[PDB]
Amino acid sequence: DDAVAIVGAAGRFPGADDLDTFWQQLRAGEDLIADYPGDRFDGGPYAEVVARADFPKFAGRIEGVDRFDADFFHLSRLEAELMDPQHRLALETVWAALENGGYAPARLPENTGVYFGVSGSDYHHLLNASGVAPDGFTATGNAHSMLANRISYVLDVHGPSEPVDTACSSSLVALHRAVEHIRSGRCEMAIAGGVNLLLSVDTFAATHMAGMLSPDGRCKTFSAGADGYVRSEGVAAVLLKPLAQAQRDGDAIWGVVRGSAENHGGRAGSLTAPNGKAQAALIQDAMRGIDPDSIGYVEAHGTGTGLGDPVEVNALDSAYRALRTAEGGPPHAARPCALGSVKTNIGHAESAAGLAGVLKVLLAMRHRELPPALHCDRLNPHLPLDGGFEVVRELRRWEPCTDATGRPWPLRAGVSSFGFGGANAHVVLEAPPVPPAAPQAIVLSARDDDRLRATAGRLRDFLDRARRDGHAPDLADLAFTLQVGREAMERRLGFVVGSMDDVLGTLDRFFAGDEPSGWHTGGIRRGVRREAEQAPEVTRALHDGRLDRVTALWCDGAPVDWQAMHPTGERRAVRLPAYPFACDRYWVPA
Amino acid sequence: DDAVAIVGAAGRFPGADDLDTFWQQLRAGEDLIADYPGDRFDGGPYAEVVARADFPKFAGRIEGVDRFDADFFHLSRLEAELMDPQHRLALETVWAALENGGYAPARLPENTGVYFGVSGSDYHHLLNASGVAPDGFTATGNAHSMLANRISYVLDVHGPSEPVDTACSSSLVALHRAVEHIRSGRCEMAIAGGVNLLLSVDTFAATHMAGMLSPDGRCKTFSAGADGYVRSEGVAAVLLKPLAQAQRDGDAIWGVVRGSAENHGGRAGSLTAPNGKAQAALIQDAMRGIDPDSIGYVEAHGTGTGLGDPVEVNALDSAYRALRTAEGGPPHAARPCALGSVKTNIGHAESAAGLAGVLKVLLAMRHRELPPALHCDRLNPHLPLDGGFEVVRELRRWEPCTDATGRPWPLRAGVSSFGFGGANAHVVLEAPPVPPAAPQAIVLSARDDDRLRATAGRLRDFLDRARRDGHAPDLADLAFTLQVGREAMERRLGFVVGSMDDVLGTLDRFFAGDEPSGWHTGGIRRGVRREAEQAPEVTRALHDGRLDRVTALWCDGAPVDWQAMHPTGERRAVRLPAYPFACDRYWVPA
Ligand SMILES: [Cl-]
Ligand SMILES: [Cl-]
Repeated sequence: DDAVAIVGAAGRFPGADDLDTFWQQLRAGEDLIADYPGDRFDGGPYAEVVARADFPKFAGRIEGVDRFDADFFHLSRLEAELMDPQHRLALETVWAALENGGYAPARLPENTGVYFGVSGSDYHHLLNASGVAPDGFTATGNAHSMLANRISYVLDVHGPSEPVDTACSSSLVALHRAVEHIRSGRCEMAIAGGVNLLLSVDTFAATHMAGMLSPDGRCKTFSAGADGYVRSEGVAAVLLKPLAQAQRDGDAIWGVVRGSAENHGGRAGSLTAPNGKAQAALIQDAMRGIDPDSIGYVEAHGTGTGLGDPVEVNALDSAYRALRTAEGGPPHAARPCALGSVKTNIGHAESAAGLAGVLKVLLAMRHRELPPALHCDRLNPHLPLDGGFEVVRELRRWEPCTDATGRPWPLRAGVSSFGFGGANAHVVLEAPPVPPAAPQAIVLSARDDDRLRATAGRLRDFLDRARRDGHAPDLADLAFTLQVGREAMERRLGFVVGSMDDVLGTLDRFFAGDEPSGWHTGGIRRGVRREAEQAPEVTRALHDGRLDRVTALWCDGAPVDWQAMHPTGERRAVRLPAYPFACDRYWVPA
Repeated sequence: DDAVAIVGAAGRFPGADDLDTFWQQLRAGEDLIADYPGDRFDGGPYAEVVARADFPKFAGRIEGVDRFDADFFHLSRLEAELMDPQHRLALETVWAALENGGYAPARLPENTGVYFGVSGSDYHHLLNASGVAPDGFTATGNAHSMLANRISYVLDVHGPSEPVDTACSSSLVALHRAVEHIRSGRCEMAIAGGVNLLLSVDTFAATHMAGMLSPDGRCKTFSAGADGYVRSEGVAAVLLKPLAQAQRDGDAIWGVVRGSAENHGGRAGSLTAPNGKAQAALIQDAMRGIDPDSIGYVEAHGTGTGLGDPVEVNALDSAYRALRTAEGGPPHAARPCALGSVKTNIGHAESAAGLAGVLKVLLAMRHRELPPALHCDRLNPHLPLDGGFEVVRELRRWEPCTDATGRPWPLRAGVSSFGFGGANAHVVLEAPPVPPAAPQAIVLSARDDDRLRATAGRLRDFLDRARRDGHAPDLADLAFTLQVGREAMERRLGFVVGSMDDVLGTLDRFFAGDEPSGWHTGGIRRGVRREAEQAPEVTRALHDGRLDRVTALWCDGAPVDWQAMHPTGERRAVRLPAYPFACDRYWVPA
């Protein structure tokens, strides 16, 4: 009887390795398209297999695509080297989202679903073209099913585990499928994600022949000179949970999914032609119950193809128009709804394209701002003259829509995503609800001591830029999140504070490599126990109020039941930095 | 408030090109595993790329994998040559199921969903290994999304269109996803299918290294000497519709889906190890509400791996045992439930494996018989001694289970399917309900005149073996199905009968190539109009009762509204032979 909260998020896109960087770039009107391939293939001969190919040499690229923390997931160098980098970045980003939402694997319900969009097997082609004989790891390393299932394996969850391949709309359909299963009760929480990586020539060449790649490698969405798109890399995941449940548990909500629909184009004239009447039917379906005067922004699919862009925008107009009419509202809108597309910034990330859209909107919601569209100085002549939709070409404050009586809705927005095979999805998002109005144990951990210093360092840094700006987390909330929002790993750090410069000071000294002065250090090595167990000594150490002893016990491996301590109603989760995954290189073997 | 009917079906498996042949072979205890590759690659050099590889050289193969009617779907030889044979056989088999269920595309609701399981891109590897430069058709011809979307494009439907990749369980999950969407109202009818074709070395070699292929290439499921499995080709589709709606419309029901569940293994010890406690949880989930004393047969996943088989069977025991207990029934079963696996006949068809299971069961239901399991003379020592489940090693009549009072349930059965990544689905099927207790227009059509003679011929043949056995269709029902269950194509035949030797005689003379004597001939060539239109002349020709004139008008292209004629309550659909697709060869280009 309620909607689905987005409670955690992560992404890597051209130029940005985290969502905070991404948003910064969108806001500045940064164009992040670069050259293809770059140093990607320079190790072997495949480098000029690329140079000989026909297509326009551009892409939005992720830096460090060959990098992966294989020890984190306990993998052979060999198992990792034959593993599609798409699976590798999926793992890391999914983990990142989990942490950002404040979820250690053991906090997840056992029926957590996993729906991850993915389209290409570029790497597997790359292996073959390099002469790499088959191994048992190759099959595992390259089946799309494994992308999803390996995640469910890593997290020990038992909800449905599916790759989604609807081409260019895969990740939006993911989000939709996850929402279905949450609304239906099959899942209590779910992970929806998408990934796309450009690791071979095959699709580049083919798309070019199709006449779909623009000669200057830009997605000039809405422009008059739109003439194709440019492929991009990207990876994203979001953690999902029923809104009501998420409010009681004090999760940090990014946004709410109010509506959501998918459909297929049917016979559209050609296999890969856009179908406006289907795109309309879709939106009306997702906007069922929602007031269209209530939508403030639409993140359009917006490939920047000369045909696709006006079709989409006319279909959108046609749909909101149909919607207004149904409820007795006047034929034309009260004011122009804003319109845009992240593809002008980062290009067309295909399987990851949908969620790039979603995250842009959620970020815009956070900062109550709409970023500029790019290459869009001269608008397209086939966009509607009727003034129903405005393209945002100018960084503006995002003011809320407002009712007839004058009531203001929460910020709302639509996102579209259309596969080149005719599979379409559309999501309607809403801004998160306003959250309503003692010594603590600080607990860190990583795999290596090196990674522990790393975690502590980045925590120090984040914590004080959040005081030089006053956005400091509440202490018990910070401690709460480090306790339950993090997997307790092999190497452990722990200590006890009463204030937060107590925190910041203790971190600065550990990083600088001092011998302990009131902090503790511990270790171990070698399923997921979601059961609540607590060591007999810890149980009565807590009885006394000797926090520090608990902390030091926890470091040499004493099981603790952290959620037992806090008022089960009170605590709220906090967005801290994610794990500093090692930058080990795993590429094609020799 | 009801279950989902299976209203149409088709399949191609090792040795059998239709379901009637399939069943025949299962009943006889035929082992259809052959050698790999065969003449498949003999055209080029890839033939001894295979010979040099390591794996045991066996597979269940489909004959005529390079064959396809590309003109039927209006395709370039070039577009078809770069098109994954998996997409090609999908198209043809989906079409076959549609016809078998008595559905022309125009009889489908516009929100028909399409969920098709598929795992490998073997062909795309084959193209690259042959040196085939990329084309725009390659990308389209090999993306998994296209497999599904091209079908929605061909049928002009707008429900969700998805490939499903959960590895070895893909097609069972398909069936499950389609059922979800029917039960939820998103779809009014849906198509679930699966396909698997062995067109490259890559997966063969890899699986072998994994130690999963048996040295003698047989799935010796339940045997004591089970030591691996053998890969198989296969393609299947089923048409789905809400039971109630299907009864009012008098569709020919294959079976009912009573329950259905999917889940994932989570952490099972290794990525590809079976997880009994998950397999149990799954079954209990799907069997929710169903009485386990009510199940007569289980088509087990049954790979014939030494470990997997007992695990599955113990998990099954553990589950039914848990079920019985919940309702106050005695600890042990009233009588042993039968157990089996089509994999002993046809091997392990991977993505198509699930539906092979389903269709076997539906066929067994039709004929009220259970076929023998194979290579199973000496049972596995880790199967339960408790007598809960019996392996059928002997062709037996399938007698119904029966209540305590003595009431007999309809025949019921369970089917399992477990992906090697940990994604599991389980379906519970139930036998179809017992169907309760004038001149007609006979109408045929094909693309070519050659294909028309073909259709007429096979119709003659089927119709009289169905009288030499007395299984003749009712005439108006036969005519009804040819009218509305068939796409009206380019070349047309029509005539009017009062009896069925009138039918059989008129077909015999047309086939033999006589000049017409009371039959008509017509043609045309060059979206799907689900609208009911009817030419002004036809409208009043019907007013008169001049059937023949309608028939002859319909041949030169006069639109007819056939469902307007019949009592909209009365008519029932009939299983006739499907379209005789041309056997044109489309393989790797030079
Ligand atoms: Cl812990
Ligand atoms: Cl017609």
